Amino acid sequence: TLRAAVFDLDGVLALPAVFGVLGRTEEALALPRGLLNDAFQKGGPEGATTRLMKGEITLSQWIPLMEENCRKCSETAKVCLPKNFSIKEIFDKAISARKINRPMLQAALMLRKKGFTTAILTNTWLDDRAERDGLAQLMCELKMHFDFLIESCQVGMVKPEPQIYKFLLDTLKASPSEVVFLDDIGANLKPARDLGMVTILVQDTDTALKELEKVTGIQLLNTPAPLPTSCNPSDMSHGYVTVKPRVRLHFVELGSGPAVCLCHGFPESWYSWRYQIPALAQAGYRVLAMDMKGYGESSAPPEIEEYCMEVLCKEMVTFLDKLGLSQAVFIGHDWGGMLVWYMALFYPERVRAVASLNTPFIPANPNMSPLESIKANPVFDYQLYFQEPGVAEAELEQNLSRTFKSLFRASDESVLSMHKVCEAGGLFVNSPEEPSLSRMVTEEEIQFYVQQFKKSGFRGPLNWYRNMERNWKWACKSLGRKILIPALMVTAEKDFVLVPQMSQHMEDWIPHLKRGHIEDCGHWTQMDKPTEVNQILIKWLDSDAR
Amino acid sequence: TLRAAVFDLDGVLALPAVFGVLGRTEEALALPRGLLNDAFQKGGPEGATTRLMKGEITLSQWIPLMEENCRKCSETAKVCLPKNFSIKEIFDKAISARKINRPMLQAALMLRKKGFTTAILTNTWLDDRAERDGLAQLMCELKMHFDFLIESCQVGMVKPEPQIYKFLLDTLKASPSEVVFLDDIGANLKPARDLGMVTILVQDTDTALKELEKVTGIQLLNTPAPLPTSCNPSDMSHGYVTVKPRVRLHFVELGSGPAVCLCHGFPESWYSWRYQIPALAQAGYRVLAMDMKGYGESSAPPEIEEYCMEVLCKEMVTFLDKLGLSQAVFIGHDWGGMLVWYMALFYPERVRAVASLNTPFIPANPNMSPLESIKANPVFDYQLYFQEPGVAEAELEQNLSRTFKSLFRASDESVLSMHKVCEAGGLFVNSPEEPSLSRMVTEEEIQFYVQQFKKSGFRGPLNWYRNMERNWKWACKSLGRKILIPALMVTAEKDFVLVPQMSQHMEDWIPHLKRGHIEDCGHWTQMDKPTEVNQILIKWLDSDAR
Ligand SMILES: NC1Cc2ccccc2C1
Ligand SMILES: NC1Cc2ccccc2C1
Repeated sequence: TLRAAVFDLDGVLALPAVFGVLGRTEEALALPRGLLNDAFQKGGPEGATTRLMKGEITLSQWIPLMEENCRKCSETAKVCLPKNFSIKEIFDKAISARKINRPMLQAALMLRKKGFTTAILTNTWLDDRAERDGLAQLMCELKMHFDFLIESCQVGMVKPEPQIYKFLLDTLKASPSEVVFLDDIGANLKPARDLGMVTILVQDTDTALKELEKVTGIQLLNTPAPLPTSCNPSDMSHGYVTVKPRVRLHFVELGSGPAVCLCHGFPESWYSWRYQIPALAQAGYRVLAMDMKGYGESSAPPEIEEYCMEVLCKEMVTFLDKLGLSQAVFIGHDWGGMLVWYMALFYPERVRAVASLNTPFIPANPNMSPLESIKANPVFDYQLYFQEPGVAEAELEQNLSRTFKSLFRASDESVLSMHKVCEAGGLFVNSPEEPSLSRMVTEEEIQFYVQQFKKSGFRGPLNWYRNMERNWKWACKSLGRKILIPALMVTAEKDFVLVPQMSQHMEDWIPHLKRGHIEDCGHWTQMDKPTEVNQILIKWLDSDAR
Repeated sequence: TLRAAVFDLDGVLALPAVFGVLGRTEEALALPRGLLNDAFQKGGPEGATTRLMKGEITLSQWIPLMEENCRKCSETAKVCLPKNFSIKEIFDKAISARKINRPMLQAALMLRKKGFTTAILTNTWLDDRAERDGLAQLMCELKMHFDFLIESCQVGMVKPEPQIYKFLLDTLKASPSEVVFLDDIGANLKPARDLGMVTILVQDTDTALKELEKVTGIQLLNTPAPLPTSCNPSDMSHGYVTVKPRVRLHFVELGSGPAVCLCHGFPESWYSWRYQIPALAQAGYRVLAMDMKGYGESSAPPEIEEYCMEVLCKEMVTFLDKLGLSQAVFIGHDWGGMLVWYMALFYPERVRAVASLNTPFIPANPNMSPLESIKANPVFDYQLYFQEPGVAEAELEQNLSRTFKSLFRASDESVLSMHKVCEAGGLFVNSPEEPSLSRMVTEEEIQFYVQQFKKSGFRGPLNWYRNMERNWKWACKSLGRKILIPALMVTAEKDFVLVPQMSQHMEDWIPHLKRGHIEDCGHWTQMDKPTEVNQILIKWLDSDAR
């Protein structure tokens, strides 16, 4: 009965195998078959390659030792190497060409999700090349998905030596019979087999996965498209910035590169961006996912005036000042989308680029009171119910689990009406006391929002809706301006409050506006269609932000 | 009696004035005197320039309006503009050429240090140019040094209008007589003078500073070289990463760009880097100043084994993994310097570059026990006193203020002997109960270290010295390796424990080693000679790390 899956890196989790390159170089350079291959394995266990794999020497120290072996292999071969020969250049591009074998990674991910203990067992080196970051990035990406990474150069043991297998079994705390081991090199499979471990010779991925699926009884081949990597809150870097004596802002941070500031809506969390954070960090960005003022670990003062847009924007500017950031890309959703257009309008120097999900940019009407403007739309009637302090708080704070389960639902799952909510006397009047769990969220994810909202409740979050008149007056100062920095508007087909049609006149204010559109997507864009959101944002960031 | 100083940006805090460029362009392009100057001020209070300065329009919207004014000014002038004319290009380079007037900033800094309320009052615009980051960086740098920044485009008022002066006085909470106002434009000084404010017409900096010094009675001209900008702990972004169930690491973060990880020694803090953090962030780096395991807000487990170098290095690798950093530059001092060479030796793929202050890289002696190696040097006798658990803790924890005041001293201020400390029965045996305050630290800075050390005491910090045998065995695995990634060794002339001579054979292990040397510098390099440390690190980072 299996409970652990072990994978090799070269030829299994990463393709093409760096090993394959030596045979490819020989035939491309019309050299005798296996010559470069011989130089690589010369001296066997006391040879330069074994010393490299054991961590006795670095890759840079090894390069001249392999080069010498190439000369010695030619003396015996009675053939000559051509002029511009560089072992460094061959390995540099071999390593650079090697990419993650995505279907093998997905299978490993699927096995772990079903309760397996996963590990990478690899014969590798200490890379001190000027170009080492490429592989550091690859190892960094792959390792986060496994319980253990066992590298020969760190443990001082190599495959096929039997001690590394006993080391692996001890690390796994599993009997050989409980372990499936996958490798592309027959010689390295043999010692695992002798212990009674299930082994898979990996030639082509599909056959290897077919063998893996047969032997584990779990579906890995032809499975539905997986969700992007999500965030485990306790594994994140948590940051805290005091923006003013009584206001502290909390954020989660991941990656290196240009600063990307994520701004959630109502009633959300930094966690609402869980599917974007790893994807954007992997795409070459430094993600700062905020807990907006009034939410989670951020300060939640009681006063309504603490939540007017001008104050919220000034605080986000102070946040950049204190982190030493001259700019950041601002990406918002719902209330965050509103703040984000206003950041672009009042602080264009601090905004590298601006993107919004669902929230359009609609310029304030100088001739219509914000309350009259709410009158113009039946969808925005819930905003009038939010005006009276205490009313909405009482209903939303009464049962937290019910609140989030009722709100966080895909377009076709809605148990709630946004109409005559004031007439009905609440947004949970027509709703069950025990809502069913939406296909968008696990029970664990709902419970995270519940624990977050237990600290400050809905007062601070509801206060964002309580400054309509102040926001309107402030916005009227920008009526002569245009947004001329890079901008993206992402519309969601099934958002029945923030409808795509509301964005139609945006090009009059943002002439160079870029667009994105998501079909079959409700209000909760980030969790509804994460794969699509990531694809649109990454593509726009690489073209307009970078 | 003065208590506030107000400065203009253009022509006062930033030079050359963007205004100066329009007269320079005219004579370089042989255009009629004042023509470009006329186009800039056209329509006066209802003109495009006033609308720009009030925040009614952005800089990008303004560019075509100024261009039109240049054509209208030519119709009347009866002269023609030449082919390749761009107002954008003229302003782009004018803004780009404009740099901080360092002596004016130092005077403002000196006035604030003496208790003055400082502010910047400027007529500026909303910059939405593709090149806006340049000015964002300049504003970001300047603003942190003042109590207030009042920008015309944010307040919707402009100089010379009287309302901005009443707005300034109200912001300052000061009577005009208590305020000195400096400006390069006579027309903008006049309304401040009418209120009874002390005014300075700024032509050349020296005369303006001469007038300022005379009127305030504080020395600003010919003053000794100021210390670099330090850190106010409550104004920093504080980060927390869980590296393992019982271990959390704390760090302070500032800036954007390549990751620079700062590793303090014994018995220090992230705060030991207070003079480097703002300087390195300003130089284009993302600074991560650590609280090493056992210190400040970082976890301090009691077990000795939790502090062996292998465990400490693995945790720093996990720290990078959790922040999503494939690499960082590692800069260490004392015990941090030791960890930093070991990070380079065991994880070269994760280390972009390595630098050490005072701490040399000395390879473990396979033939000598670490205790015998300590025997070989009288300077390292204090390490034997640190071996017995409880002894050093009791002496160091007895009086915290005495501990730091006695330890943190410049080369010629020492009140302590590092010899026969075990024979004497402590390192505070020959020391006063009330040590004098060293010229290196303020009373406030000592009190910061006192409050930090009150949380966990000296057990965790002393445990770094308690794994000599484990460290020696681990280090022996690297005896065949060389450090071939970019490296910097900075020696301190007056460090009587970590003497420069100890670094002499480092080139045998690190052939491409770069060096730095600081004269008249004790053990506490960072606070002893901050200006020099910053200069050496910035120069090396720009050449080898970037
Ligand atoms: N349209 C008004 C409503 C609102 C909310 C936030 C910021 C500006 C404005 C203007
Ligand atoms: N020289 C030994 C003392 C020490 C301290 C830390 C890491 C390695 C070693 C080797």
